Amino acid sequence: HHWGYGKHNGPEHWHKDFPIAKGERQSPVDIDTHTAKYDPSLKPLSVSYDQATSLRILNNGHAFNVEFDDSQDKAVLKGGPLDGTYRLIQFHFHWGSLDGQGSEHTVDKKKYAAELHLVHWNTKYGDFGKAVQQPDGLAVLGIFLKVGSAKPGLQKVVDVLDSIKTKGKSADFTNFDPRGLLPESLDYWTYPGSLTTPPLLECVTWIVLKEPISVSSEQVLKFRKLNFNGEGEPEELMVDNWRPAQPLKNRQIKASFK
Ligand SMILES: NS(=O)(=O)c1ccc(CCNC(=O)Nc2ccc(I)cc2)cc1
Ligand SMILES: [Zn+2]
Repeated sequence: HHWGYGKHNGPEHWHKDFPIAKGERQSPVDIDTHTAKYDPSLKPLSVSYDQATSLRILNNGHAFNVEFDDSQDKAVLKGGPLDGTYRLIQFHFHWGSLDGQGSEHTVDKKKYAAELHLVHWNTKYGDFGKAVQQPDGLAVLGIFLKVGSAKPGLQKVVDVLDSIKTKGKSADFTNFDPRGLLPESLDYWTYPGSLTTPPLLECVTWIVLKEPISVSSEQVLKFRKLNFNGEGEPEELMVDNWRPAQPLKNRQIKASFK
């Protein structure tokens, strides 16, 4: 009876196995755009993805992860609110059953169709498993998806999903360039938070870009053909794999922009 996104094992149940679910810095949150304050001390974000080495795509039963070689400093995130160098390890998405829901963060209570998470770990902690035990261990770059024009740089991901339909399936996924998933502007909001899935560790500096990317209805329909189940189990479509907004508590969301 493992955690998931059903009526019986969904986000309102997670606190029984993971009591940090009711903690002081949980994610996601609603971004109240009027309450977020410009922080002129933040720096421009530095997204350095030219040497990124993708390896594999995995259906883990919760989402799909595009994994990177993080055994050297290739694809890194620096600057903004961050001290030091964070290495890209994987990206994944959260999405809805309908275009009106699917994001984890919200903006003035608006839900987007989906949300991309580019996950990075602080190199001063040596490995990803040590980094998740630290309050500044991870930096997750969050990007909203809205339905409209196709995102050409997403299509290579869309086209491999038939090969990882079910939980535990993986496929080789080399030479994928994550620069093709970024919007034009790197204007962002930032706040201290958590992983949005169990184990819900409070180890994330969240960096959420203001500018959504556009994907087509056909691209997101292909996400919704994935399965939560394993092969040879009853088909359960992988949709609504999002955690709703959590209390802000004693936190301030800072804006990089006026
Ligand atoms: N949605 S999100 O961006 O906030 C997000 C959710 C979850 C994760 C992965 C968490 N995995 C983990 O804690 N690692 C781990 C490693 C080694 C051992 I031994 C045990 C556990 C990444 C990003
Ligand atoms: Zn995520």
